[PDB]
Amino acid sequence: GEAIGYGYQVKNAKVDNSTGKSLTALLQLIRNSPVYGPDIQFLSFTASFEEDDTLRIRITDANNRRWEIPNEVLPRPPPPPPTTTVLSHPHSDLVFTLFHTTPFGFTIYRKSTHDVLFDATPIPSNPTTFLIYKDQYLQLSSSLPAQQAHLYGLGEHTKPTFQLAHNQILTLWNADIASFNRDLNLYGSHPFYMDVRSSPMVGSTHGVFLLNSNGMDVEYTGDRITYKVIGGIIDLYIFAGRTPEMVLDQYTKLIGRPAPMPYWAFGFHQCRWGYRDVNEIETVVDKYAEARIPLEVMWTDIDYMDAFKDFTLDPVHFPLDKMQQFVTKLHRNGQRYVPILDPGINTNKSYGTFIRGMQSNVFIKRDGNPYLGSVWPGPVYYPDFLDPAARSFWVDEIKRFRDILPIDGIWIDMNEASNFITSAPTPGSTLDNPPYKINNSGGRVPINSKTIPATAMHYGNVTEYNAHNLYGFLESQATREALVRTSNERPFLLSRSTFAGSGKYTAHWTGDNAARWDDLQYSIPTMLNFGLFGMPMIGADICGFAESTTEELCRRWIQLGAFYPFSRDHSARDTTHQELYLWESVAASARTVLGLRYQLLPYYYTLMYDANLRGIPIARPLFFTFPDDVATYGISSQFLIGRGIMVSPVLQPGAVSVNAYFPRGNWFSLFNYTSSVSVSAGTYVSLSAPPDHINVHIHEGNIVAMQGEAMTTQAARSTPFHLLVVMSDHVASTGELFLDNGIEMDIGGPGGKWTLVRFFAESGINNLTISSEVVNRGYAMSQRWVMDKITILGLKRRVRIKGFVVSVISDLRQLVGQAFKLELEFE
Ligand SMILES: C[C@H]1O[C@H](O[C@H]2[C@H](O)[C@@H](O)[C@@H](O[C@H]3[C@H](O)[C@@H](O)[C@@H](O[C@H]4[C@H](O)[C@@H](O)[C@@H](O)O[C@@H]4CO)O[C@@H]3CO)O[C@@H]2CO)[C@H](O)[C@@H](O)[C@@H]1N[C@H]1C=C(CO)[C@@H](O)[C@H](O)[C@H]1O
Ligand SMILES: *[C@@H]1O[C@H](CO)[C@@H](O[C@@H]2O[C@H](CO)[C@@H](O)[C@H](O)[C@H]2NC(C)=O)[C@H](O[C@@H]2O[C@@H](C)[C@@H](O)[C@@H](O)[C@@H]2O)[C@H]1NC(C)=O
Ligand SMILES: *[C@@H]1O[C@H](CO)[C@@H](O[C@@H]2O[C@H](CO)[C@@H](O)[C@H](O)[C@H]2NC(C)=O)[C@H](O[C@@H]2O[C@@H](C)[C@@H](O)[C@@H](O)[C@@H]2O)[C@H]1NC(C)=O
Repeated sequence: GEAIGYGYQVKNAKVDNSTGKSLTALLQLIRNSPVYGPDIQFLSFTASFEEDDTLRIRITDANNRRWEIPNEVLPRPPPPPPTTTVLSHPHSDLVFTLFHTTPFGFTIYRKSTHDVLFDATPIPSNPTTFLIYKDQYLQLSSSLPAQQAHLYGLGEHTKPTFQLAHNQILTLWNADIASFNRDLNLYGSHPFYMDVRSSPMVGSTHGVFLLNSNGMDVEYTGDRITYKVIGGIIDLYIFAGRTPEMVLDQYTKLIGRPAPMPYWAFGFHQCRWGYRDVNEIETVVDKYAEARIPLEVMWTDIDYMDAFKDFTLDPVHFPLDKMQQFVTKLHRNGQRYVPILDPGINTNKSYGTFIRGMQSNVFIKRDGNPYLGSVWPGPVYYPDFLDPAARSFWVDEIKRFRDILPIDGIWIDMNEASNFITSAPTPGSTLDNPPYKINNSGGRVPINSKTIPATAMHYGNVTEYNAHNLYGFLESQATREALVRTSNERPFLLSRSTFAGSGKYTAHWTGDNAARWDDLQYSIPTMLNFGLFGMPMIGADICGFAESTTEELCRRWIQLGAFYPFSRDHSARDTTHQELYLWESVAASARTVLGLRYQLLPYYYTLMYDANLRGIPIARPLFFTFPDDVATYGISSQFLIGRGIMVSPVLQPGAVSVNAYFPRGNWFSLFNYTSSVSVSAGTYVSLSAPPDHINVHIHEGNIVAMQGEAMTTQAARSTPFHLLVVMSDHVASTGELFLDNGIEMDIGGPGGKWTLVRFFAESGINNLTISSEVVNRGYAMSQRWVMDKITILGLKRRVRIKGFVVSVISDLRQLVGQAFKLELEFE
């Protein structure tokens, strides 16, 4: 009945000289244990500053290379070449200390406040606190200040709170498990957390990322967090912050900046599993138009395929000629089309894709032969997306399909990879039967369950055991590559399975949620989480994927979902239909809220630009704007779009009001500028929320450029700009507008076919000035964009050109590309 492990001692350690300081230590195992398998006797330990704001701690086997995420998959700077050894840099707020105890320890603290960020000092009689390092069990633990540390992240899991609750285990093992299930490991793995400290120095935030693709359990008990990882190495990154936005900037610098999205992807999307034929999807499109509900993109689920085979069309229900006609008509109406692809290729002798796949040997193998799964068409082989040959095959299959049927984007699903059967384990393999069982599906379920077995092999003799969590991520890279090679437009793809870095390639949606009030709320923490994960294009299936929706739930869901960065109504086939036009109350709400969303299109687009530039999420937690307000840390039912717009949805059946938190200051309803909330300090306010209404407020100190409502994003972009200026007594109001053609591949690139406008507004005693600065005037000028109206909120006196009131300045006819300074006088 042994102890789990006995820990390590420092045998030597030095800080290098004359270079960007790094520390190298050699660690020797104290004593062996049989628990969880063979202990690595010698460890190479390094701490180094890859940037002034980013500390990297890398623990490897001193005597053997171990699995690491390939640099080609996630490119990053290479590794560097009692008694304590201390590492610190003059311009870094991070200080690293190696404790030569028995067993050894290490900490990282803030120079500026002495707050301990990460504390891996062992409690010597408590092996659960030790660094343990076995071939299939790595243990790394940090103490935390229970009440000061507020943690977020470690996806993908459905949770009723955004801030991680104390006393839980979060399992990371990509699995086809429905997101309507709380707690369970879902489709993606993001071993990142944000840690917002309420003191010392309120709002002081850092990030912690373990760059490891193996299955893991992360145990969080409030005063401790422990990683239990079944392979690979410890490659840990600490991001200094100190604001939450800085942390995401630092994190996305490492894992990849969010891919831009095309302008059209912010329009409304409609999909259903079960659409019967071309006539039905044409009918859906028509009825959206007839209801005057904006619809941008029509999607087809696996119904369109011939017997669920990728790259085919059902000759009876979705014939090529009628589908070609249908897509052409979409395109003539300013609309777009996105079909689904699964990764498994049906083992069918008449099937061209299968033939070319076999000819190029593109499939993942087990025991020397292609691994046989079961998915929608039955038997399948899975392309090895780690194999360059398979990626070329994928590009080719997509090019062939695109040649016959125009598409505007791709939805990649089932890519955990999902398998409908579980294969028998390889006798004697500790990969198929690992010594430590992670909490797969909340029941310590074997990792091979409903996926590709761990003993399957990939390109370069890589085991599925090691590469499993990378599959969806790899398919996303290959698919974005295929789209970029077959069209010069900025591509759009949506992926189910993801890993840290996936945001550089793809949007994500929350997966198989349910038509439940619980899931309506769950969409908010998941939306916020994916922003932290560097995947700002996130949304949930509006009205619920699984189970039949109700009129009321669907009405409250479109109200909320109209503000997701990715807004799509999708549903399972064994449920009632849930297109937005089916109920009048839903249709009316849809027009109102999609109306406002569409007016906000230039704003969403600008946020998408900021996200690609800095990693800052489009939909962000309140504490991103108000990190000094501790009350916002625990909020899980409100969120911001950009800096100053707050969405506060009703999330309860039968409710006609919502208790919503308002940070200090003046907030104005975007649906009625006369309606406002003014609070001298942050507090809950019981907002009226009639059946047809959702609360959406803008804070003082912000300026938002809007365009008009329209049925398509193209038509919306042809309308005048109206500037909404919300004055603050305390600060000048500012805002930003990024403009390009909506589809440029290199957003904000040196070609300069874009413009960036900054808006400013400041009150004097007797006057008010509103002005803009323009980058690349000639370009914006060439696009004829006109700002015709400015609405001024936040003041108690009316204003004119040479309780709160609203002032509107009309008929300006101002070119957006020409900087202006507008001077106003108080009445
Ligand atoms: C459409 C959908 O179909 C598959 O998923 C189904 C699944 O086959 C159903 O059996 C059902 O599974 C639930 C199960 O009923 C529920 O009890 C729960 O099981 C828990 C269990 O409760 C708990 O005790 C513990 O044991 O863990 C279990 C889970 O591990 O949860 C199950 C699901 O995890 O519902 C799901 C979801 O409907 C298939 O696997 C899905 O991928 C598939 N969805 C895909 C397919 C599409 C068609 O192309 C798309 O339309 C869709 O967007 C895409 O996500
Ligand atoms: C190989 O491709 C065939 C042609 O697409 C598949 O047959 C088709 O399956 C449909 C059910 O999804 C069925 O409605 C079609 O009538 C049928 N077409 C023909 C020409 O037979 C075939 O699918 C298998 O066979 C059918 C009869 C069903 O039993 C499916 O469940 C089977 O998977 C494909 N073969 C395989 C092994 O997938
Ligand atoms: C926008 O919000 C305003 C603030 O609640 C509404 O004004 C209010 O209207 C009430 C009558 O419905 C009235 O008792 C309140 O005193 C009044 N409050 C203020 C500050 O004016 C406004 O409601 C009206 O809109 C239409 C329906 C007309 O009745 C106008 O006279 C009001 O401005 C809200 N606007 C809309 C369009 O709902």
